[PDB]
Amino acid sequence: YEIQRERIELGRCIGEGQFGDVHQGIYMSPALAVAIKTCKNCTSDSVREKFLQEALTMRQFDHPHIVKLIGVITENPVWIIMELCTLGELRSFLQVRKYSLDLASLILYAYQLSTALAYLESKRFVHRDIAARNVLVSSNDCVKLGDFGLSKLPIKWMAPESINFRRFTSASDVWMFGVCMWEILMHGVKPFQGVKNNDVIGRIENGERLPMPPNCPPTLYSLMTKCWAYDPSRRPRFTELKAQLSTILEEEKAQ
Ligand SMILES: CN1c2ccc(NCc3ccc(C(C)(C)C)cc3)cc2-c2c(cnn2C)S1(=O)=O
Repeated sequence: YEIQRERIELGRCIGEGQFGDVHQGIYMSPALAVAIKTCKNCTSDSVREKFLQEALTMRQFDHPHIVKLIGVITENPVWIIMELCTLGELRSFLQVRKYSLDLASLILYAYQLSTALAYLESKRFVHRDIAARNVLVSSNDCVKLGDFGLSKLPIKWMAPESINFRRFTSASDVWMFGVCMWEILMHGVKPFQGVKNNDVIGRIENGERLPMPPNCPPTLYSLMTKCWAYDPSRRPRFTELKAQLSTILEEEKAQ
């Protein structure tokens, strides 16, 4: 899915990914607003091969809650063309809308994300660059998984087996999603604020967990705590999370 460069009008810098700046632009095939990943060092084929890898691996992915890849330009400057999430990063969206988003919206986002994570697992996709993981906002009622920002290891988000042994499985992704859920219900507050990364594993191994967010339904906090089972085998699967989140969303909308 090689795009002709003259079909792309490169606009302003809107964020960053692991390899360089992300720009807004326009793609005429007309007037589709898109985001364009650029790559600082893609004159080197070693860098170029890594920059493009997931764009190729994820090319045929199509999920409402995952940023869609549109195309690539593999001549220097190498670019990846993808859908534009016009409302930016979910963390800042939640912060600026702290007193204006209903709890039902927060639960909707968690649910949407669970559907995306179940789908990726169904494609046997393993996402290894965990530091790059991010959630973007495409509309008031739609969030999407991405690997770049708009506007080091994430120890405070990681499963105990990942911190201790660098074991990474779907179960470790479930732990991290539990943390994501907590952040959403906290209007974008990061976990373990002010805590040294070094001291996180000690707290977990003392049985401590992130506390129930204000206004979070106890059923949803219960689900988060299951994601944070120390034993990865006792964590729920993404299928179960999706089912359970759907039930929780309905209940909140009925309040
Ligand atoms: C919510 N979590 C999460 C957020 C983002 C991602 N990114 C995977 C991805 C990589 C590349 C793209 C392209 C198409 C833009 C190139 C899209 C999505 C992953 C996750 C995640 C979590 C737990 N498991 N997984 C896979 S999370 O951190 O809770």
